[PDB]
Amino acid sequence: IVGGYTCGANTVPYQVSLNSGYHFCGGSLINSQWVVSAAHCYKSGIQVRLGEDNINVVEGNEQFISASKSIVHPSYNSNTLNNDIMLIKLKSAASLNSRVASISLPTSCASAGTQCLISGWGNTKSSGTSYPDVLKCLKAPILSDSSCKSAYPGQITSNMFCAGYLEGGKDSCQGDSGGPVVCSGKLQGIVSWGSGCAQKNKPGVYTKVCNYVSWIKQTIASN
Ligand SMILES: [Ca+2]
Ligand SMILES: [Mg+2]
Ligand SMILES: [Zn+2]
Repeated sequence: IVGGYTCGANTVPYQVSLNSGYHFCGGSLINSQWVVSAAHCYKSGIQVRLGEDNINVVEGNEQFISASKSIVHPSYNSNTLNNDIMLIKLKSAASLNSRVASISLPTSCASAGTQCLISGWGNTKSSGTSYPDVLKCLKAPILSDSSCKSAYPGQITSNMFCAGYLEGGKDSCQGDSGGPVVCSGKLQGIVSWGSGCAQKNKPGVYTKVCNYVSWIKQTIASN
């Protein structure tokens, strides 16, 4: 996350870190047994770490649970990143508490202008590489589709939306992929892609979760 702040230990209780020997992506806990992340974060051998603040220090509030199965969306296109969403089931149910809570799925889609909270342990430099060990947060608004599409001509689909600042300066970055974009108490997006980080007129692009609620609900109930 570039131009963001340190969230605070366990202030984004639904935030998860996907680990395969090291942190490689973020995710969101939707209930005691399931996590939603981005399909381009699919790996074999995932351990989910909940209650994390510093990913390099076990401070007492963590739960490290291995995944039993992963389901990438049926229509995921790794070339265009369309339908970039995946569900991960936990081998054991997590214990929800103050530090580990699930986030609600949306009932409707959010409007341009809505302020959201984006979080993750990704790179914090646009021009440079600095990986933080504690969770970073960023408040950013949803941009109108017209400004999202002008920035990425022929690349945005109905399953994506942009959020951020066209002036640049603030944005999600690599290492944040799969993480949450929460607006008005609902999970509205998943960190998917962007052009470099925090560049002017290059906002980040997010998977539009309101379009997959039925798929999520049906898939988790049958697995
Ligand atoms: Ca820790
Ligand atoms: Mg981006
Ligand atoms: Zn990525």
